Amino acid sequence: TIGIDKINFYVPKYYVDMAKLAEARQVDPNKFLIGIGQTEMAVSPVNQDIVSMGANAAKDIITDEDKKKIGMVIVATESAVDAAKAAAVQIHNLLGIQPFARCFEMKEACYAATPAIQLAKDYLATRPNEKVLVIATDTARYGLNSGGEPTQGAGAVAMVIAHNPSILALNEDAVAYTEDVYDFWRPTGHKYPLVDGALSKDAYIRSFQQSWNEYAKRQGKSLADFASLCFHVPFTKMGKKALESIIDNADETTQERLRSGYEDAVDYNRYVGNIYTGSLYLSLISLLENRDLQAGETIGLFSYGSGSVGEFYSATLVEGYKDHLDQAAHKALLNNRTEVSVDAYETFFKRFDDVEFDEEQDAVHEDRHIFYLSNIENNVREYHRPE
Amino acid sequence: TIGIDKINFYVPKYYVDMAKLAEARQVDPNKFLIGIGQTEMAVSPVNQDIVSMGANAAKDIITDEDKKKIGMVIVATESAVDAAKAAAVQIHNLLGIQPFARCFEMKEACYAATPAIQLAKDYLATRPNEKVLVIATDTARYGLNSGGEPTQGAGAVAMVIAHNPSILALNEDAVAYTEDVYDFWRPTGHKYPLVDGALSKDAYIRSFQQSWNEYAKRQGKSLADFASLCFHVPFTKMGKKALESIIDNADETTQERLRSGYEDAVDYNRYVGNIYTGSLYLSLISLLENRDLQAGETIGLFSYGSGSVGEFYSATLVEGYKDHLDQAAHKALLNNRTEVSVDAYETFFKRFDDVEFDEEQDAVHEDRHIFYLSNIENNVREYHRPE
Ligand SMILES: CC(C)(COP(=O)([O-])OP(=O)([O-])OC[C@H]1O[C@@H](n2cnc3c(N)ncnc32)[C@H](O)[C@@H]1OP(=O)([O-])[O-])[C@@H](O)C(=O)NCCC(=O)NCCSC(=O)C[C@@](C)(O)CC(=O)[O-]
Ligand SMILES: CC(=O)CC(=O)SCCNC(=O)CCNC(=O)[C@H](O)C(C)(C)COP(=O)(O)OP(=O)(O)OC[C@H]1O[C@@H](n2cnc3c(N)ncnc32)[C@H](O)[C@@H]1OP(=O)(O)O
Repeated sequence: TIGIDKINFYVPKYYVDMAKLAEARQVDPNKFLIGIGQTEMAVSPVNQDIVSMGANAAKDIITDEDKKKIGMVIVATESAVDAAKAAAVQIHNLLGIQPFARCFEMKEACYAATPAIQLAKDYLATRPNEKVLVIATDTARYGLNSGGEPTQGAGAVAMVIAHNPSILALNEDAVAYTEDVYDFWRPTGHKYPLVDGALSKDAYIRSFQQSWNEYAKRQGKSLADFASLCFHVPFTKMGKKALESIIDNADETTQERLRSGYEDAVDYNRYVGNIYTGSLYLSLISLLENRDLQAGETIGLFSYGSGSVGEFYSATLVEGYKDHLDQAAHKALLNNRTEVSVDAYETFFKRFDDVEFDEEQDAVHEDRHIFYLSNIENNVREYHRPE
Repeated sequence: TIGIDKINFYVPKYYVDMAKLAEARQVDPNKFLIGIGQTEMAVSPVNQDIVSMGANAAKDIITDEDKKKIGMVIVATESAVDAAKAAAVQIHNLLGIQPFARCFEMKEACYAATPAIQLAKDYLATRPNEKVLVIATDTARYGLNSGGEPTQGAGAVAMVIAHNPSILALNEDAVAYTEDVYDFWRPTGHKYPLVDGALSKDAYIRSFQQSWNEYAKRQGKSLADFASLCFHVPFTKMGKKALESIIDNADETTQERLRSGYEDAVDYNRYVGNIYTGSLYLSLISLLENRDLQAGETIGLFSYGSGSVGEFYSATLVEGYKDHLDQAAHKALLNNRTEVSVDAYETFFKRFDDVEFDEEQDAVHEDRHIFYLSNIENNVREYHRPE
């Protein structure tokens, strides 16, 4: 068996209340709270870039034996800080992983972490003694008062792929679907994405339907075979709509089960926002910790990336996986964050666009036990490492 | 076995003579002709972006039947035109490849095409009826009157990976070496890379030495076991220096063989320049066509990417591979190119920086049988397709 042996996520220590943003934005809060289904939005302090966030997600799950057995570090992102250098090189360094490993990035909007773990599995096929570290790290920024602003978020998800995994076994049924469309994209030079809101909803659902249909055809399966589905989450309601568009043909028992699983799946996401490549996987953690799925049961996953590329595959829960999750820590991570006014949020957002450091505003003193961008000198990013 | 079944490259129809650039830059021509080992530099017309170049390199080697079997289209590049949408999506569209395929970019300077074909191989282990299309496409631009300018170039290399390859079988002996260093990089926003000239030379050589040494140890092999070696080529002398720093230990017969093989390997690169991710693979085509290696003989390859990541692996020639290469087309591609003065060159260059269209300067009417960027409306690139 080969699959997700360890998994974890990290989000920045700040967040803005969606009800507060709605008011500040002069809109019905329920448009956010219910309409798109988001309650709290992660706010990025300058001392947290995709590298530090990435390192932070991975630090709590990487052991010494892991550092010795990891043969590849893959970073999925659409929030790259370098046009050439893979953020995976810095993370590999910060984490102290053994030198003889491949380090690179994969890019395709919100889709990239999927081909990373899937190809990681393929790589491990004949390497039972090796492991692979996949990191999804991104900052979803649309710009103040923009259409996509309410769906913004930032964070990272780290996954350790290996043989005889403790949590999930990746099955051999993945099928991808590519369709050239301009629902969302970010031409070089643009700080923020260009987006056709309505079309992005249609593109997502179509990609999901095509992928699922072909999957169902190739594997001779139906929704009833799944304990629960897990989707890429730009905002909780997006996946809800996509799910609804196909479960009508399913039985009432199946409809109730998948509808319930979905809620557990998007529990964490509601308090973070879109984290691009990591959204699906943050949702997977939420599902694994908020639901009591039994070992042996199968989960169906749909990965999406605007542009667009979609993919559906399954994974089976390993015996005793509950003993390898960190629900308490994750609950704490979200709860122990500090709320910031819409005003402060906008200040943070502006400073971030220019990487304007400020140990006081970012409250750098509090981050003694984590990785953070401490400074940029001579176009080189420097990082503080967990004391 | 699994490996490179088909391989081809494309470079733009323009080039500037290096002796000329030397005069213009008020330097001794030999500094470029001999010093760095470059004779003709590829010049990018605006109507050729990484997408059109990529498609052009691939169009000649994929049959209608292949479009049905290709399961993944991976593009390696550090010259992306979108921070989110993978160029692999547009190419997949332009080539008419079947819809159920993964499309994405891999990024890590000039190293990226290597993990792409290597993981392409692992992916095919389970799918004997599928193929994988890997495309290295880049525009090495340092800036007029810059240190790196003499090593500039542009082009793309397409490789079809499949079972029972017609040209080269990729062996299972690859070993990568990562080391966080700032020899070359390009922070988001910078049109041109930042580079530590000298340091980049030491970084390249160190990565090759550390990669080879470990490879030799793990495989219990030595330079004498190789018919020839192939290296990433920023400029022909760079590989020469790297090879020389390691062959001293070898016997006279091995040194003579590998020195000759190297010259055949860099024959084409001398008239094109650095094409980043595609350099090593353009060199592989040069070696395959200019040398007369026999079936069963083994080639040693070193892939490098500033940042840095290095990898050494081997490949074994397949009987009859010569009949699967397009030496004529290639020889013609380089020779049938049109020359341009250092003046025309600099105008082309400045126009490229802002994608300033001009069907007269770019002589678009001559490109009826190829793909090319014909316009950009509403931030969306449009392309002309082979008549
Ligand atoms: C998300 C949109 C489209 C929203 O755009 P919007 O105009 O701000 O909000 P809306 O007008 O479209 O409607 C919001 C929802 O709330 C409801 N509503 C209305 N008023 C109220 C009220 N008072 N109380 C309760 N409910 C209310 C309303 O009915 C609607 O529900 P729906 O009709 O869809 O069922 C926009 O912000 C946007 O473009 N966001 C970003 C795009 C995006 O996330 N796309 C989703 C799929 S594409 C994807 O996931 C890929 C992506 C985005 O990650 C890119 C990548 O891969 O990198
Ligand atoms: C870039 C990537 O893709 C990643 C990599 O491969 S990293 C390794 C390669 N690095 C690069 O390609 C970086 C880009 N290029 C550069 O930084 C620079 O242009 C360069 C380092 C390639 C050359 O720098 P330069 O200062 O312009 O020329 P310089 O270093 O002074 O010398 C050029 C060579 O010609 C020789 N030379 C000088 N004048 C000469 C003349 N008139 N006749 C003949 N030879 C001459 C020099 O001796 C030197 O050779 P050696 O190093 O073997 O002695």
